[PDB]
Amino acid sequence: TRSFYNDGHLNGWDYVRKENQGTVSEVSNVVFKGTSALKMTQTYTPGYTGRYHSEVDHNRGYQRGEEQFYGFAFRLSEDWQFQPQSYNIAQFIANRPGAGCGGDDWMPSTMIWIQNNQLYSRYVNGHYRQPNCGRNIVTRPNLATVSAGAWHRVVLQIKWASDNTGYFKIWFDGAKVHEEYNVATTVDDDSVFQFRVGLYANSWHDDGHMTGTQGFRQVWYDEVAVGTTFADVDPDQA
Ligand SMILES: [Ca+2]
Repeated sequence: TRSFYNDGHLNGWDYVRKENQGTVSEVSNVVFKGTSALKMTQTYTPGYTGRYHSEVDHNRGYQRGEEQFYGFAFRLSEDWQFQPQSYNIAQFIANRPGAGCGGDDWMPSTMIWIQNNQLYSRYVNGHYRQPNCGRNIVTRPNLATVSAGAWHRVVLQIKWASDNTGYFKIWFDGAKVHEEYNVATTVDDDSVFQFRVGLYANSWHDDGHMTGTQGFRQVWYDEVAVGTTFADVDPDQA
C-alpha cells in the first residue's frame, strides 16, 4: 500500500526549496504521466558561497527498522552537458540536532546522483554521533547509463537497518540494476529521514567552481511514490 503519491504537482509536498536562483514549478509540456510534472532548475552564480538545492520534501522518508519501496520518474534536459561533477537528483536526509559530528547536524544518508553519464547511489552506516563520529559511506557507481532528454524511472527497495540485516536494491527503466543483501543501510539511531527529490548541484559548492559551460541546469520529475510493494511505487504501472 502507498503511503505517499505525487503526480507531478506542488500540492502534497511538505516543503519546496528553491535556493539562490533555483526554481521549482509545475509544467504541462514535459510530462511523464497525466498532464503535469515538476521542473527543477539551478543556475551557477560566481561569487556565491552557499548551496544550490531545488527540491521538494516528503518529510516521512524512513525510520530504521522498516522496509520501504520508493519510485520516481526523472528527465534531464535534452541538451544536458554531461560533466564529471555530481548533480544530485534525490536524497534521504535527517536533521539530528546534538549529534555533534561534522559541520552541522543534517546528515544525508542514501543519495542518488548523476556523475558523467552514470547514475550513482550510496548508503551510509555507522554511528555518526558523539563521542564516536565513526561512519562509513558505501558508494555504488555506474548503476546505469543515463540518456538525456528521456524520462527514466527509478525504483528503490530498501530495508533500513544498522545491522548487517538490511538490503539495498535499485531498478532503472524497468530492469534490476543493483541488489545487495545483509548490509547495514542506515546509522544506528531512530531519526526520521526526509525523502527529497530535486536538482541539488552539490559539486558547484563542494568543489568551489563549476566544470563546463552549462550553468543553467534543468531536471523534470513526476510520478513519485512511497509504499510497501514494487507495484505501489513503479512509475511504469498503475
Ligand atoms: Ca504527472
